[PDB]
Amino acid sequence: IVACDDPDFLTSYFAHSRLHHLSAWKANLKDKFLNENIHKYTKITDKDTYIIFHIDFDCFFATVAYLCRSSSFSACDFKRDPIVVCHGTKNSDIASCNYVARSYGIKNGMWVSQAEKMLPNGIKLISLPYTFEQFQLKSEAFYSTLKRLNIFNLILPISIDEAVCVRIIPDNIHNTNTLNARLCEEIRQEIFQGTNGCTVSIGCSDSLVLARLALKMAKPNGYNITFKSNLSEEFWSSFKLDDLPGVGHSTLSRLESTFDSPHSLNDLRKRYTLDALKASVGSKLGMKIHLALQGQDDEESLKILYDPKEVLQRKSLSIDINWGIRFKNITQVDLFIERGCQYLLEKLNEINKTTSQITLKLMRRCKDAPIEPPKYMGMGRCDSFSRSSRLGIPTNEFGIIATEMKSLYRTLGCPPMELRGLALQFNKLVDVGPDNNQ
DNA sequence: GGGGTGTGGTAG
DNA sequence: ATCGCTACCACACCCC
Ligand SMILES: Nc1ccn([C@@H]2O[C@H](COP(=O)(O)OP(=O)(O)OP(=O)(O)O)[C@@H](O)[C@H]2O)c(=O)n1
Ligand SMILES: [Ca+2]
Ligand SMILES: [Ca+2]
Repeated sequence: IVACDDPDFLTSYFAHSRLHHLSAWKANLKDKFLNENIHKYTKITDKDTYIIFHIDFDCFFATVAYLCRSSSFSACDFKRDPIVVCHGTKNSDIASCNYVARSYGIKNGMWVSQAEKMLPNGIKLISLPYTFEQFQLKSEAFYSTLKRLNIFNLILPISIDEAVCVRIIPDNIHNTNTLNARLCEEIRQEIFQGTNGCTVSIGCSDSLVLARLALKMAKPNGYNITFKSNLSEEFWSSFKLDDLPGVGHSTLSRLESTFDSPHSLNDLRKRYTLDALKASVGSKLGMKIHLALQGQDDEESLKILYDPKEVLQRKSLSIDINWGIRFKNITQVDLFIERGCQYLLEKLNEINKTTSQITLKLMRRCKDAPIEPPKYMGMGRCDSFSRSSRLGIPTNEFGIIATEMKSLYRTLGCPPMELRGLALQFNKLVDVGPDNNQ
């Protein structure tokens, strides 16, 4: 057991945190794309007509954890048992659940306690541990397979288990659904063989947004080809409002209040007006949704195709720790901040950059919230506070950055015992060139 | 027109 | 028990 005032805390927390792993994996995939394309002119141009193959592992962690499960779980049956991946037994996040579990209403991100209550009597939830290294190994096989097939002009990493793959179609060639179905089946089979049993689904379209929706439609373990010319009421009727990219719970709530609780993208499509949309959810998001309901990408989303180097370049660096934060005094807080600064500066030096601006963000227990919340070591209900500072001279000096971070904490006034979370951010990064003469 | 801040949301 | 991360866009409200 490692407490937050123990020097090993950051290492142990990050070693256990699937959300840390996900961000670290995504960051590494981005750096790798940039390094492998340092000299290639890697970008779709306006001259190209393209097809999007949006490819994603089905129940990634659950699939891999099951395939690599220990002897204690040998008799577990992936097609018949409800399976989740999590650390704990009660207020522990379900990071992944298989589709048997989803058939009972279980969803990623539920707590185990919640998920158990959805099972009929006699049916047992199987909980598998995380297998972080094997998650990474399976992803390696995935990305290696995509490259080996030599059918994509551009392979864009989205995450450990997801990529957007672009095929340019010369319009001396005649693309067909049959050719695209063959490609989907090739991809699916080769990844199945290369991952030793993981399944991917695939959405295939002529827009990013349609490929994403097609992917949702294809799951589990299938593919869906829906081009703009194929659109129909049957298609839009199949989606919830938050299936749209950019629509989370808060945008969901807003659209439901504004448009009389639409229950499908078809409902929304028939009811909205661009102007009422913008008023509900904002100008840019409103325009994005409008275009999405036409099967069309917005300018911002298209940047990944036309300048992936820029989109995938990292522009800030941070850590967030909002679990296990229980400090008795300001000395221990300050030492934790210093440990976080050290960790961040290692990351900053690995990419050979300096920072010109930093931010400290904290979570403070709400005045009326229990000191020990429902989730063990959780942040519980908090108020958030943030403050930033320009450094003037770009720097990677620990002395300067750590002192300023600790000062930022001081200015926010949070008593150490009330602290429940901390985020440390380098907001602006500056390249380090060969010329460092003042 | 240019600049800034803290906050909020979504992704994956 | 249990590991509630992190990047980046968008916005509302300030300055000139
Ligand atoms: N609340 C959540 C939701 C997602 N995940 C993780 O985020 C990654 C991507 O999840 P996603 O693709 O959205 O879901 P899958 O579990 O792969 O299921 P599916 O794609 O078939 O819907 C997976 O490693 C998953 O474990 C998580 O840790 N916490
Ligand atoms: Ca997935
Ligand atoms: Ca994914």
